[PDB]
Amino acid sequence: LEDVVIDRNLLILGKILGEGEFGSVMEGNLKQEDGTSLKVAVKTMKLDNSSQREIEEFLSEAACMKDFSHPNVIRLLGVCIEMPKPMVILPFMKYGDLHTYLLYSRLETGPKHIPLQTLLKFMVDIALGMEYLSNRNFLHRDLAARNCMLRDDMTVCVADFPVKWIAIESLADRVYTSKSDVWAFGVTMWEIATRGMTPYPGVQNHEMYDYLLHGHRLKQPEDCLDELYEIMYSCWRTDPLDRPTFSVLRLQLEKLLESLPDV
Amino acid sequence: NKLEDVVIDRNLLILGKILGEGEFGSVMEGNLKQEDGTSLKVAVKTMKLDNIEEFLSEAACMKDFSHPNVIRLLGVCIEMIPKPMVILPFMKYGDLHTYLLYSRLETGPKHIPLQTLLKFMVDIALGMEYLSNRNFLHRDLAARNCMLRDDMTVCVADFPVKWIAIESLADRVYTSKSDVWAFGVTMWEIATRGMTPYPGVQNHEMYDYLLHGHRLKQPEDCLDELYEIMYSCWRTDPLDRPTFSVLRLQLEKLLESLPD
Ligand SMILES: CN(C)Cc1cccc(-c2c(-c3cnn(C)c3)oc3ncnc(Oc4ccc(NC(=O)c5cn(C)n(-c6ccc(F)cc6)c5=O)cc4)c23)c1
Ligand SMILES: CN(C)Cc1cccc(-c2c(-c3cnn(C)c3)oc3ncnc(Oc4ccc(NC(=O)c5cn(C)n(-c6ccc(F)cc6)c5=O)cc4)c23)c1
Repeated sequence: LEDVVIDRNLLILGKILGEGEFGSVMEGNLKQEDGTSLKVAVKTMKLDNSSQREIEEFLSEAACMKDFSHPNVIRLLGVCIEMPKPMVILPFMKYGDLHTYLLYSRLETGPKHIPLQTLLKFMVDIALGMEYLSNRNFLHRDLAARNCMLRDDMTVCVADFPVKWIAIESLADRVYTSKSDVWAFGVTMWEIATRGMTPYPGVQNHEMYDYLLHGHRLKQPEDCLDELYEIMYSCWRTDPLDRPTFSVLRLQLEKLLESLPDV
Repeated sequence: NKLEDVVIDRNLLILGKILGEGEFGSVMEGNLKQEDGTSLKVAVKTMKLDNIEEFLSEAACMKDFSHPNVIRLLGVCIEMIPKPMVILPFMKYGDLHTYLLYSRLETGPKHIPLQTLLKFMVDIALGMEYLSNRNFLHRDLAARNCMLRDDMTVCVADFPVKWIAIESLADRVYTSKSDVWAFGVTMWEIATRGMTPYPGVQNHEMYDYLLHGHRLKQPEDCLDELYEIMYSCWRTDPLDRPTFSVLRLQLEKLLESLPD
């Protein structure tokens, strides 16, 4: 390990961009190899320090996360050790998460009304990032629009900072395969096609399993294309193996998006 | 002493399944046997109070209301260990907030035209005008607390820091001008068809966000004059805010000024 470690001195921690319970995310400046300072985000992570199963998996996840390279996967820039607390350094993205962005578009003073085409490109991007991740047998386990970042070029990159995003096979059985990510991708798709509606309006959290096991699914949004909804519906098939892979979904959406005219 | 005039004997009521549940109280469907032998579908909210006279006097004055845009009180039951329960007519079309979300789905109710959305607002103002003229304080105004009568008119009912006026955040002060503020937010909920107030702004950020002069932002395809009305509800000084009677007439002009 430690090929992903940056000397603490190199990191200036600013204000908190959001506080959770097992971690906080702050803005920061990283002094790079070439003298320049990059704007970074820094997630302070609280591990179970009674053992090392959290720590040793922590460095080890970042270990191969560093070796990732994909425009639709957020880049790990490194980790810091402060004494003890670990913290993960990613490039800052002024455009924030996609979920918040979808809500902002609904405001006259916010970004322009997102055309259907851009929404599709949003989902193409996420699928590209997921295809890369699954073709390396990497399981995300928190896919949602709140976990998708907007790079400065307005492309989307997958990240990982929720019962309504969890696949029915994962709620009763404790399991998570790539097909489970695919299910969350369907909800993420629906979260995007609705421009930020909470999944399953009128259904409570504790009723999710009963709702899903009786065979009910997320509902076609008011003006969602029929082809687009059948793609997202295939993500929720009762049996994990009957669902498509991210590679297959990525090309369905690419084909659907190119069927539409421009902007 | 007119408690009785409001109370309904327990044996006239049959409790069904849950419509919704809260820690303070849960709501169940019900059948109420009436004066004329017919049974009416009712909602039944059960209230738990630590060891009531107050409760039994709210229902008293609350029964004395009659506005078509206010939900009506049919009676009260007391079941035994006190277990008070409040009986209101059942409305199959549910709450306005959930209904707004349903409009956005193909299978749910058709896309609500701006004029109908305006009527939803007009209806709520009519119910607030009635209640404020009686010098009642709602204190929980929000699209979730508005019911859809079977005639698709809206009534005001009473089952949230983003619906609380800035003067009521600082103090525990609350006046009808505070409800005017929540009505503005409710107007915004309806204009947005169920969005959560202040996207990207956190519950704890709110008082600071409001104290710096920021307000809920104009929805994308919402009329400039409709937004002027809901903005006036958010003025820093409660006295500069309009009354529910003024708001009610503002909305009515806007609706009539629009084509049909
Ligand atoms: C929702 N909003 C309102 C609140 C909010 C809350 C928090 C941050 C941001 C935010 C903003 C931002 C705020 N306002 N605005 C206008 C923009 O900008 C940003 N730019 C970049 N990142 C940001 O937050 C992130 C922090 C961490 C990660 N982390 C990952 O993706 C990981 C993948 N892995 C494998 N690991 C890992 C896990 C275990 C290990 F051991 C090792 C690595 C990871 O840690 C991703 C994003 C932000 C916004
Ligand atoms: C998302 N969904 C599930 C949310 C939801 C949740 C629960 C019920 C309903 C629901 C449904 C319905 C349709 N579909 N589904 C699926 C459900 O239909 C309904 N019809 C009628 N009411 C309903 O809920 C109400 C119950 C009580 C009151 N209460 C009042 O209005 C009071 C005014 N006052 C002064 N007092 C008071 C206060 C103190 C006192 F001491 C005395 C009196 C009051 O108690 C208002 C509404 C429903 C919808």
